[PDB]
Amino acid sequence: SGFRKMAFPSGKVEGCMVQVTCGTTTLNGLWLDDVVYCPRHVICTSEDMLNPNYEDLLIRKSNHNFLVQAGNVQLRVIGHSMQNCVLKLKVDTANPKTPKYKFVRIQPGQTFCVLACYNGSPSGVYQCAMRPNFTIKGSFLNGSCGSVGFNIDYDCVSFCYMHHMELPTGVHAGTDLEGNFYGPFVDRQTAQAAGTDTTITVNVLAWLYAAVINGDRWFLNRFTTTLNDFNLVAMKYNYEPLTQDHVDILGPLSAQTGIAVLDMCASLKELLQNGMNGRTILGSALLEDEFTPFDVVRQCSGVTF
Amino acid sequence: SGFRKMAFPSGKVEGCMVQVTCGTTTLNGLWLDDVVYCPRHVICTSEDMLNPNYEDLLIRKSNHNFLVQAGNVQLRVIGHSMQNCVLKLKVDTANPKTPKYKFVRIQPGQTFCVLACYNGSPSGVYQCAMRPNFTIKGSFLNGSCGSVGFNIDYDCVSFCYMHHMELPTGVHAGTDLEGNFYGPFVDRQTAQAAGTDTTITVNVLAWLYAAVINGDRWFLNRFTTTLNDFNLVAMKYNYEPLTQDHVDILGPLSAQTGIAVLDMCASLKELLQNGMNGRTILGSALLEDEFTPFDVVRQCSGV
Ligand SMILES: *[C@@](O)(CO)[C@H](C[C@@H]1CCNC1=O)NC(=O)[C@@H](CC(C)C)NC(=O)c1cc2c(OC)cccc2[nH]1
Ligand SMILES: *[C@@](O)(CO)[C@H](C[C@@H]1CCNC1=O)NC(=O)[C@H](CC(C)C)NC(=O)c1cc2c(OC)cccc2[nH]1
Repeated sequence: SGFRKMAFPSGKVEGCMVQVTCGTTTLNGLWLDDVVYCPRHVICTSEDMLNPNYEDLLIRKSNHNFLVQAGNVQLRVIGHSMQNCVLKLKVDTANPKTPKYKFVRIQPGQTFCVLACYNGSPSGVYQCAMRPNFTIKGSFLNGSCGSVGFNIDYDCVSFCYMHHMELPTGVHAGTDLEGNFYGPFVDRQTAQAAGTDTTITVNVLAWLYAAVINGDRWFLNRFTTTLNDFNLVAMKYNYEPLTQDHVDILGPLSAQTGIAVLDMCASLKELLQNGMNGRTILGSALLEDEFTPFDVVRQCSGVTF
Repeated sequence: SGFRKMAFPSGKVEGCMVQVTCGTTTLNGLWLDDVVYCPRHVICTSEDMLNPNYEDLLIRKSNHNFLVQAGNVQLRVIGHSMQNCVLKLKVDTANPKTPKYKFVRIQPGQTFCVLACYNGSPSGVYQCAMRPNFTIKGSFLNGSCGSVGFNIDYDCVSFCYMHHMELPTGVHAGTDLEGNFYGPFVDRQTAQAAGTDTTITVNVLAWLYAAVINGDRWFLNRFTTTLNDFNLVAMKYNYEPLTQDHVDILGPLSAQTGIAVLDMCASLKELLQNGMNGRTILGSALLEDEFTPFDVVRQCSGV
């Protein structure tokens, strides 16, 4: 038993982190087979970052301008290209530690593990959630750009995030492994503000199911509700609306506990309208929204990879 | 900026996780060099676990009784010894993925990272703290015995915990890599209780410093307190006393924020007596104590 913020093992992603340096600008890159993926602003200097033209700056660069380093071993760049805000560099060596992988664009609320890297050297690992406003409440310092977020399924590593920005409010923003930003942010040295955040309803419900599984079920009521009526009420409390995919992934926890998705919704809808009246769930009076139904299943069922 | 429960990368440890099987009992083992470490209750049957005479049960075992599997390969046990509750299995092959490692006994309040494994396969990683009562609030299911906790310094892995037991309260207990249990627990199949837990004060103060570094300052105040007067209130609320060493370890965080330790203590004392109202610190409604000054300094340096 026990419920904690659990991250996937990072062994597979560690062997793919490399250091990409252009001039004096250095960040982390992802070495998959014979291609290294990294943020494109590495070709930028301190001043160009203010207002850059990446297409203009890239034409002035050649393969020999890029320094790719695995440890202290250089990987000669034999080709370069730009896809959105991500830069792709072909190297002369196929990563012998390349795992079965895939590129995926996660959804708001979905969780992933972040491998904090600095100078191509992994330093820490932690789990985080893609907030409804397309930001992540992570932990990043200078030199963390290029750090990737991932999910481990079976033996495939599904890369879904590459770090780029830290907003003024302390949150962070990035793109997928195809250079496409999450949210309306841009890779420029500018103070950008994200939209108002909301509570991830699907995750709060998965937390409730985690409680019901652990004998804590006082919050269950004899009420039910429609998916539409619940979503309209949930928005009045800063709770993200539920989707078809949300109801589906809540199935396993629904069958295991025997409580229908729409029954738990009415139970959560009551917790929002009347409060908690003291008391707590899983020992905490604060509703947690950064545990997906999978995180509840994986951690309560010991799923390995 | 930002603060998050961060664990060390588990790559160097994943290459050492194997599966040990004896009869109908299976658990995880740690393969370092030509040796494999695992809990000794793997040699026990469902009946022996109730009251195991491990010395007796061990001598009645042979090398071929232990099935050590490393992925799709089986390791040949050419020897077996016992060091307290840890069973040392010698094999014919040396683990090439064996990193530079050391065996250390963690202290209460210190933190380490746990690599949860089931059947010799890593399932997840998280950071946890050795509670003052020598338990840990981890996440372990059946087949988790053999999982190890560790800290990494440069490229040297410091092993300090091997999982064994889940108390009836839902907490977890285990031993260091020398087989010595943390706390007054024994590896028998009995319901065991731990001593009354206390809060790691120095970790709470460090976590408050992390909150201030990240823009949270509502709990601060103008008052200041003496070390003794703070400890009097801390002990009253079941908080570990703050030592002059603890004050020194907090120095770097006090300089970065400009808030003196005894000034932070005044805030904590007020939080203990008045509560947190409906407010939160770093997204939490409870005073966190599973972050050491080092863990805070690592994430908040330069911010
Ligand atoms: C990468 O290391 C760049 O390689 C960092 C990541 C941040 C450093 C501290 N913590 C981080 O998460 N990214 C940057 O330094 C750039 C990214 C651009 C060039 C794509 N800048 C910012 O993140 C940035 C810029 C501003 C700003 O404009 C001056 C105002 C407020 C915040 C801010 N953040
Ligand atoms: C190992 O996986 C066994 O190989 C297992 C892991 C824990 C149980 C589920 N979660 C865990 O973290 N450990 C045990 O089952 C140990 C075995 C001992 C060391 C031989 N025992 C317990 O966890 C245990 C026994 C009892 C008990 O008695 C009977 C009464 C109440 C709780 C309890 N836990």
